[PDB]
Amino acid sequence: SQILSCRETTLSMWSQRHNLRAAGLTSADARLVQIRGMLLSSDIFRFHRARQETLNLSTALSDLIPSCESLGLSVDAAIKMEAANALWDHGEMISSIRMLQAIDKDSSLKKQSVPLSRSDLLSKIGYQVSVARLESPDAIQKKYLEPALKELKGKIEGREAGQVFHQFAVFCDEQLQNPDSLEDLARLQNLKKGKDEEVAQLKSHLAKAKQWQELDQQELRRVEQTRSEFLKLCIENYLLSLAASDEHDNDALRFMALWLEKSEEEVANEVVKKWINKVPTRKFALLMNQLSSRLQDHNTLFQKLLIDLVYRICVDHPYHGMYHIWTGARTRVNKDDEVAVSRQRATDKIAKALSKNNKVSSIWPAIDQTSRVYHALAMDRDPTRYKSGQKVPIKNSPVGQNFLSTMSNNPIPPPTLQIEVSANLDYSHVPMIHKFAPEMAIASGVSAPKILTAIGTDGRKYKQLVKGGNDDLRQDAIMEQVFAAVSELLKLHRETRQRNLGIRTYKVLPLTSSSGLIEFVSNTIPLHEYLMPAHERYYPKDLKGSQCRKEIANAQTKNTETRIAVYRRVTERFHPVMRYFFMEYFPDPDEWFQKRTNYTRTTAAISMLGHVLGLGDRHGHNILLDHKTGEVVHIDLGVAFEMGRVLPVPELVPFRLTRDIVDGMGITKTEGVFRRCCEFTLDALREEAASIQTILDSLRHDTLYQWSISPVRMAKLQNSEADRAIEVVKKKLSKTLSVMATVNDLINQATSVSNLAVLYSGWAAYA
Ligand SMILES: Nc1ncnc2c1ncn2[C@@H]1O[C@H](COP(=O)(O)OP(=O)(O)OP(O)(O)=S)[C@@H](O)[C@H]1O
Ligand SMILES: [Mg+2]
Repeated sequence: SQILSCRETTLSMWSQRHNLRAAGLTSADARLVQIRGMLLSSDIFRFHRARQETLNLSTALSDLIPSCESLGLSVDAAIKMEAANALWDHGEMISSIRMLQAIDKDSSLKKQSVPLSRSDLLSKIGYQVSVARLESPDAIQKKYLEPALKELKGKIEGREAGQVFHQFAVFCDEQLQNPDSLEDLARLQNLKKGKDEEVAQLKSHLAKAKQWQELDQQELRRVEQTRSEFLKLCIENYLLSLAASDEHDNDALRFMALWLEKSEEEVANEVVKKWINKVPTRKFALLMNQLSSRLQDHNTLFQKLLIDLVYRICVDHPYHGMYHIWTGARTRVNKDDEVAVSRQRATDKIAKALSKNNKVSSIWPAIDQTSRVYHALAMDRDPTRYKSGQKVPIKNSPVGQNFLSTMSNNPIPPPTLQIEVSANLDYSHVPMIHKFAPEMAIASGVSAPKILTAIGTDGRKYKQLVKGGNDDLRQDAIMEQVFAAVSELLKLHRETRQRNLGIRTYKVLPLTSSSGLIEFVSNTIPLHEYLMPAHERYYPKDLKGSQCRKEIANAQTKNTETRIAVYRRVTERFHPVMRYFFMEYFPDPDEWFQKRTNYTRTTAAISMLGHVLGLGDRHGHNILLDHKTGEVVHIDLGVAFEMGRVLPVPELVPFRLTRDIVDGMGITKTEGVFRRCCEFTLDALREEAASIQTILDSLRHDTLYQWSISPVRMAKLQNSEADRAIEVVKKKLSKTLSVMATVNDLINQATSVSNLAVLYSGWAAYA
């Protein structure tokens, strides 16, 4: 505000003082720059939601119109549009609409400086008239949206056309999913059914009955034809908006859901056939879990479009599609006939075509051979050759030496390195695997997870878990992708973006239905592995972690009164020590404070986002403490959507807020940074409930995502389902209660002793 106010004084004084200016700078030039600077200062002030400063600017701009008309300037339209924006941002919807309509009626938007296209004005009126319900959605399309597309004059590229096409597609989409229109179609459908049943009873009575029946049919044809036109315009404009600009890129997720719902309706497939080849494939690159799950060999038109799109994605962005094709052709999910012929065979045909073309031919074989040795190394468990906790050189097994040789002959980027999508299609700047460190660690389990290290070409170390056995990493990979998408939504609001509220991601890469390649997050330490030694180092007279766990597990088959009494007796001899994490890794006070502040913000963000998505299984081994930045990282995100309160001893807390987590906050225990960041996160989440619905809808058309926790993992954890889950998520984002009251309720039930006392003992709540 300080810089922008001083810049306003500067530009006005310079426009007033004629003797200070240079020779060839007339007063029209100084005025025009001044106006442009004011317009620039109004966009910035609108983002910050500073109402009084947009009001000041738009008033001071409107006062410059008389002086500007005498200098020979035509700046009425842009200045009146700035006034209309100030009105609309203060709540005057009708006054803003009337003002924009006046600009459009009597003004010459062509012959005037500070240009103003007529199609962005028309679409602006159309949007504001739809929000205010000022006209029926059949006149909005006839007066404002179709004239806009006609003013584009055949231009189908740029941000102007991008705005117009997204405007029109969102409009038509909104007209399809209309509760009134769906009720009317249902009413006409029941009418048709009942009248046909009545005609079936009787077979001038029949004559009039069948005349009424025919008129019902004509009405129903009219309604369905209206809905079909809306569908064509919706899909076509979504595709044209993706091909024009990059402002609207979650239109790829919405087009994809809309197209997989109408896979049979041949009119959608014709429109998609016509317009699909103009979208850059970098828009669909992150949707390969949903695209490769619908692959089938059926010879329809939907499949001839879907296979060609998947093929082009894997050719343009191979490190984003190749592993999905390999997994699809090397993961025999079952020998039984449960459609996977079509999925498993079609992926095999794409793989065969990939190893035939010139762009990707030094890349597919590399990924082929390397994945084969990674999977072989994963599956190889020997209790003698691999002892849990040791550090074995990977040259003594035959698997290890075949792995080393194969990886030396075939250079690829590290499989667990997160590669950003390249608009120019250049993946040469990506570090390849140079060599492997000679040894590999081993963790405790049955099928020993082995931690490899890879030294890349740029000289960095990429550690990896090579996880084998009887787990499902596709659950964890899908949920990691959903959490990353929602955290990307948080960047669009001023309060969460000012605080960098978001989550830390990692990379899960499923190779087969029994193995995968997890990224070992660089310089973290599990929360339980810090807290259990620290509790005995700082309080040598307290109980140990194992004595608390056993004491809590013994009273697991008793009445809630005895469980709560045992829990109070434990935690009276167990004091939190999480505050020492910030005093021994960061002894400098101005680093200590920034690290402690980052921990609170990263904890608050994942607490609210993990409540909205039902995230469970938040014990100490799934939470990592990054001791370079202080932030927390949540891994193992597969038990979501409330699958955790179905377990034998349910997890009935919204998130993890035990006494340690809270102790690592400070001396204002949960008030202050934690409570304010919970409220900013939850406030920005329930203003993006449409986008979160889109993301979960894309999840609904994923054949392979399981919405219940299979007893295999349910026994590994404690020693329509889509419609219910998405409905619960949708009612956690309801604006009925305020954010302050919602957060107060969550923090009450997350720290309650009667809730923490009846949790599973492996969920270390005493800690
Ligand atoms: N991506 C990762 N980055 C860093 N550390 C990880 C990562 N994945 C797992 N770990 C840690 O490495 C170990 C992996 O163990 P897991 O098999 O996930 O669970 P566990 O603690 O070994 O036993 P359970 O089944 O979780 S009770 C734990 O100490 C985790 O904290
Ligand atoms: Mg784990």
